[PDB]
Amino acid sequence: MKMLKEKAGALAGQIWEALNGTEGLTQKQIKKATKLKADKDFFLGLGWLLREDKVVTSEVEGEIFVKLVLEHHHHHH
Amino acid sequence: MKMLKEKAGALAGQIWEALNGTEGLTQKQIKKATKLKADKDFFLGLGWLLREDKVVTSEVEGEIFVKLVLEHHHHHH
Repeated sequence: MKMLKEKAGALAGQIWEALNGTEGLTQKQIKKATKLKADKDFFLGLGWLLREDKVVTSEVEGEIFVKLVLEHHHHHH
Repeated sequence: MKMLKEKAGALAGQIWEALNGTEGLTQKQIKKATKLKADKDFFLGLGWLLREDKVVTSEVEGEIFVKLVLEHHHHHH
């Protein structure tokens, strides 16, 4: 009994570590720094960063822009 | 105010409703029942179901299958 949750938790680690040491990256720069072959793995890992409130997500020019929670943001997009 | 986390939480209601009263549905069966145009949005809703463990995940023939965590009617594979 091996869940897709355990997978999503391993994805969460490497995505968090890509956003660790920087002030913020978009979907292309995150998958670049994580070595993610597909965006499919980005969505599961990112959702796990949202559950623990480690990151904040918003749209910039059609890209999913994500970064670690340092300060509050009203960027409604 | 309106973040990409906020729409992930919003979709989690209708993704759950597609699984409500069923033995579980696939990604396409839920996407049809919820009226989602892009599958990219489904992963953010499903990810919110995984964060609170209110569902169980599986894979049927290379496609995403998910069910509510309530009980186990395990017939066939």
